[PDB]
Amino acid sequence: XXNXXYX
Amino acid sequence: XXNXXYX
Ligand SMILES: *[C@H]1C[C@](C)(N)C(O)(O)[C@H](C)O1
Ligand SMILES: *[C@H]1C[C@](C)(N)C(O)(O)[C@H](C)O1
Ligand code: NA
Repeated sequence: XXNXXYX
Repeated sequence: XXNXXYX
């Protein structure tokens, strides 16, 4: 990944 | 805020 969130 | 990211 490498992105974040939170979903 | 409250959500995340990262942009
Ligand atoms: C990350 C933060 C959030 C968007 N507030 C959440 O709690 O709904 C999610 C489950 O985790
Ligand atoms: C959060 C993580 C990321 C999406 N990889 C980024 O480094 O581009 C952003 C600036 O911070
Ligand atoms: Na904030």
